[PDB]
Amino acid sequence: SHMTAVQDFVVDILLNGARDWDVLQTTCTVDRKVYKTICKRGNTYLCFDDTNLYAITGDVVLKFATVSKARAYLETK
Repeated sequence: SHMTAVQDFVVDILLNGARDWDVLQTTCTVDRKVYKTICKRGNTYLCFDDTNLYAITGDVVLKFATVSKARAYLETK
């Protein structure tokens, strides 16, 4: 598994559409790394890598321990 949980999560924004977030296909740059956003709400950009998700709040990378964490983030701030 890898493109399993991450995948299925990402399309819930990508085709199916988020919560109150804009559905943005851009990639963000933080931590001297680039992360792929799915969706933007305000100053926040929810992004994923090979492993898990991160919220980038402006310049603030916030690694989730899961993919499903970012789903419950999308309804919570």
